[PDB]
Amino acid sequence: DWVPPEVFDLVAEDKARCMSEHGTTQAQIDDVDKGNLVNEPSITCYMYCLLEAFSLVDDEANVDEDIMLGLLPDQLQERAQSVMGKCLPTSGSDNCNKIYNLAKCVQESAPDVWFVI
Ligand SMILES: CC(=O)CCCCC/C=C\C(=O)O
Ligand SMILES: [Cl-]
Repeated sequence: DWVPPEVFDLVAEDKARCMSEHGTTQAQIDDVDKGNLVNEPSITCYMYCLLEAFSLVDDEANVDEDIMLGLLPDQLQERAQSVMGKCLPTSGSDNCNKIYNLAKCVQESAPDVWFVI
């Protein structure tokens, strides 16, 4: 669980662009999924890049919560909305680092569900 496999097809093109743009390796992504976050631009800008690709964030890494909730499964919307109370607004020294700070907040608040694609 829980991401439907269809989402991997849907993000494939943007994922390859984002990894190429930022020098991201799958190993870095697999490590964020296992809960290990580091402030490395190659992974933090990748997370911003992918989020942007789907209008989840804007040009200053403000999260669009309406879009985020509508995109999440109908079950998680409870948790989600609660974690956005704690973790939004995003904060940091640049768009990438604002997403690093977000990621570790959400990792921390919901390890059960936490995931990056
Ligand atoms: C890096 C990460 O997990 C966030 C990407 C979210 C993309 C979801 C896009 C479309 C959908 O879920 O239909
Ligand atoms: Cl700021």
